[PDB]
Amino acid sequence: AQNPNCNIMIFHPTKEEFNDFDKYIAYMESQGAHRAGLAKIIPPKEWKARETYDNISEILIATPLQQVASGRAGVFTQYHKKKKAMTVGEYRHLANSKKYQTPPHQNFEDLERKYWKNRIYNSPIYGADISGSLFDENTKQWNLGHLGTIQDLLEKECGVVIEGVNTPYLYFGMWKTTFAWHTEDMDLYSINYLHLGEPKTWYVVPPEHGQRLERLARELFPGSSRGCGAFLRHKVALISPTVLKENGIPFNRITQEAGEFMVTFPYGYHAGFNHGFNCAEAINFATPRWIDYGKMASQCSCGEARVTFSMDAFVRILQPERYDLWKRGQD
Ligand SMILES: O=C(O)CNC(=O)C(=O)O
Ligand SMILES: [Mg+2]
Ligand code: NI
Ligand SMILES: [Zn+2]
Repeated sequence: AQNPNCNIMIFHPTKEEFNDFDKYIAYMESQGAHRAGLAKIIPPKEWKARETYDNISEILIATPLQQVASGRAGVFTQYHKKKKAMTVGEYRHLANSKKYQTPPHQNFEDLERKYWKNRIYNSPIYGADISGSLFDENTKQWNLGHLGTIQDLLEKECGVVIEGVNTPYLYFGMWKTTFAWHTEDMDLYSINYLHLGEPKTWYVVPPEHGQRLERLARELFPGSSRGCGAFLRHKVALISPTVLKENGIPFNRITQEAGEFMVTFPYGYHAGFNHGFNCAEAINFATPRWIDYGKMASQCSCGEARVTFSMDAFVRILQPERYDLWKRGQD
């Protein structure tokens, strides 16, 4: 078995290998990359997402989200308070202000220490989940707006034609902006490209050990656990690396820098934070190996998790028994 310790692997494809996306994901899995739950892909040196980022300040963040924490430093939840719209130029300026800017630090490890120590005492603002793309239409390789769709994958694998569409999302981050512990909708893959700015630190649990994280979470967030059998679908809970280590939960960490791709694999729980002002683009995708994960994916029926139009068909075809109760949660 390849990569039996479930280490995060880093790949350096050549320009020739960067042509066929599906084939390169399949190659990474042949080398056991999926066991970690997360892989890094450094693009060939000849590749570019677009010519420059000089012209992005007029993108609108219609609903910036202030991420307010409750709990203790290593075990907290966050809720998102809606703020007034602002442009990417206005957001960048806010991120760089004395109130919100990254503090002086030695290195990524020092900054990671400061994050886990101090996150709860601040409420950074996140421009998350903005439909759109920063890939130039002429970028032919690893263009996240031109991938094969999850609906066409399900159709190719299972023969059923379904409604729905699959498009990317932009995330504009600042120091301490945080993504809570989660897997993707229907335990899909995700791919994330860091277009510009400061780094993003990731934590990940190997898919084979996901249930260990869930059990810990039920112990640490006992009210939430009673409220919903899949409350991590709410995407609000954080647990620090120190707390994971104290409870024997297997995990790994890695920092993504501008120009790098990250791939999360089916049922790979992940969480993390941004180091300063940045812009990432991400999208869900599928492969034939996903289908079995989609059939077994947990679902939130309590009404909190509330997701996209396109998840309907996935639940309806892959999880017909669950569909009724889940749709009651959606309405
Ligand atoms: O970048 C973020 O805030 C969150 N991204 C992801 O969870 C992902 O790409 O799967
Ligand atoms: Mg603009
Ligand atoms: Ni994710
Ligand atoms: Zn729920």
